Amino acid sequence: SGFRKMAFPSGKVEGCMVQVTCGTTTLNGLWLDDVVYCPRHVICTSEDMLNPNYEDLLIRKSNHNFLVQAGNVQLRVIGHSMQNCVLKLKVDTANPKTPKYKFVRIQPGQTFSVLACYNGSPSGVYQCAMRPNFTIKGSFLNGSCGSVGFNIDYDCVSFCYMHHMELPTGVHAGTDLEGNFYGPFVDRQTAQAAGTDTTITVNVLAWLYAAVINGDRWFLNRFTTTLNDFNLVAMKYNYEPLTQDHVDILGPLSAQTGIAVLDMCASLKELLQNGMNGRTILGSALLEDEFTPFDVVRQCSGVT
Amino acid sequence: SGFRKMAFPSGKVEGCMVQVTCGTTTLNGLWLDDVVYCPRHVICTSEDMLNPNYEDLLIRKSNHNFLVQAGNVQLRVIGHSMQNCVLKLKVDTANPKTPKYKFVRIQPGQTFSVLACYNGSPSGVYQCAMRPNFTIKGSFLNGSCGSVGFNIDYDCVSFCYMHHMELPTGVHAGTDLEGNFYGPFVDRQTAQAAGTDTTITVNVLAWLYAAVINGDRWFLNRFTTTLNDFNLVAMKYNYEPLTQDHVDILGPLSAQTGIAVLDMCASLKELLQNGMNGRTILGSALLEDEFTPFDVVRQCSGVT
Ligand SMILES: *CC(=O)N1CCN(S(=O)(=O)c2ccc(Cl)s2)CC1
Ligand SMILES: *CC(=O)N1CCN(S(=O)(=O)c2ccc(Cl)s2)CC1
Repeated sequence: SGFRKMAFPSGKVEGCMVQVTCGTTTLNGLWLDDVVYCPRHVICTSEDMLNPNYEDLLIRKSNHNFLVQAGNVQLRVIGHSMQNCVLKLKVDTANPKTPKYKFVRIQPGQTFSVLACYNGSPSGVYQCAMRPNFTIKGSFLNGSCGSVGFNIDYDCVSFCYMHHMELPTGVHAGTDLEGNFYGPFVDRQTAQAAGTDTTITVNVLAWLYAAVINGDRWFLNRFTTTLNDFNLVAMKYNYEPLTQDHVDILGPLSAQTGIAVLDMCASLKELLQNGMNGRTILGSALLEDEFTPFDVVRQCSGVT
Repeated sequence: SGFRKMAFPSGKVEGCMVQVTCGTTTLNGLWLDDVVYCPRHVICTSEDMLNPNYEDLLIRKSNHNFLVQAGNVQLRVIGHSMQNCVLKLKVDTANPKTPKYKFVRIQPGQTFSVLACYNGSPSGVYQCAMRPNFTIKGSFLNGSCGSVGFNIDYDCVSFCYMHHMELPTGVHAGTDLEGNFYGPFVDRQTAQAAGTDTTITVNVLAWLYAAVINGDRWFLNRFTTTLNDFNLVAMKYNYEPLTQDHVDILGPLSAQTGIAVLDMCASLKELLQNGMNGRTILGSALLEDEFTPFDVVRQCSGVT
């Protein structure tokens, strides 16, 4: 029993983190096989960052200008290329700790673990979600760029995020490992505002199921609703619309608890309209939306 | 910017987790040098657990009855001893992944990371605190016993907790790595109730400093207070008394923010008396108390 915001064990990702320096800029790289992936803004002088032309800046850079350090040992850069907003630094040594891995692009609402790094060195691990506005609410200081987000399926690390920047509002933006930003963001120091950070309804419902499984039941009520009725309430409270696809994904939690998804929708509806009245659910005073249905099943069943 | 509940990177601890089986009971062990540490209740039949005499049960156990598996490889047990509520299984092979380590006994209010394991395999990492009633609020299913809590100082893992049991109230109890329970708990299936789970005041104050550093400032007010005045309010709200020692520990956060500790005490006093009024601080609707002053300085300064 108990339900915690839980990150994947980070060891397989710790073994991939390196330091990348170009000129006076130091940040993190991800070493998989004989390629080091890092944000392309490693080539920018803070002056460059206001209106950088990355193809033009990159012309002034040679392999020997990219300093790649794995622990206290230098790696030899034998090639470099730009793919979207990341650099691929080809090195002469395959990472001997390379795990089984994939590059995936996640959808809003999907959760992942972040291994926050500085100078190629792991500092902490925490759980994030891709927000509906394609930001993440992270913990990233200068030096953390190139830190990565990931999921693990048994022994295969799916890399989904690389950290690139902080918006003036202190929320975070980055890329998949193909260098494509999530959302409309660009690696330039310019006016970039986030859209509405709506609540991930399906994740809230998952977490209410987690609460019932863990003995927190006070918010269960005598009501049901319909997707259309619920969605009117969701819209009013800046919750994501619930689709039949989300109902289908919650089916295993419905089955385990014997609470119909639309009944749990009606519980959530009353919580939105009535508030918590100073009560808590799984130690929270607000409705948690950074657990996916899959996360809840994982944690409630002890998958390794 | 941003402030997340952050665990230590788990890799150094992942390399220490093994499976221990005695009879039909499987749980986790910690392999450091040539010793495997595990909960002594691994020797109990669920029947035994109601009123176990561990010295008497242990007489019926030989080295060859303790099955220790590190990944898919069996370790040879060449000795066993009981220290308080843990078994030490001497094995013929030093763990080649043994990190620098210490065994520490923590005090209430201290935070640590837990690597939740099943069958010797890491499932997740999360951040906990030793509660003032010597429970922890964990996430532990059957099979998770022997999972450990830890802090890291650069390259040295301080092991502070091993998981042993869940109370009927779904909160958790365990031992230091010398096998001494935190608090009054015993490894027996009996009536064990937790005392008052008071709020860790010094940790709340640390987190309010974290909030100011991260731009969440709405709760700062025009007031100050005294330790004695504050403590009257703390007592009423089931907060731990604040001592001068806690004020001293908050000195670096005071200095960075220019907010006197007693002023931040007066802000906290108003939050207790007035509530949050539906507002949030660092994405929380309740006052977070599982960040130590040291955790806040670590995360706000990017230590690795
Ligand atoms: C995004 C990131 O982590 N970066 C590494 C640090 N650099 S920088 O140009 O060296 C600095 C800019 C602000 C400070 Cl403080 S250091 C930016 C990219
Ligand atoms: C505390 C722990 O993780 N343990 C391992 C599992 N055993 S057991 O006796 O095999 C079981 C008791 C309940 C279930 Cl379900 S399995 C208890 C100790």
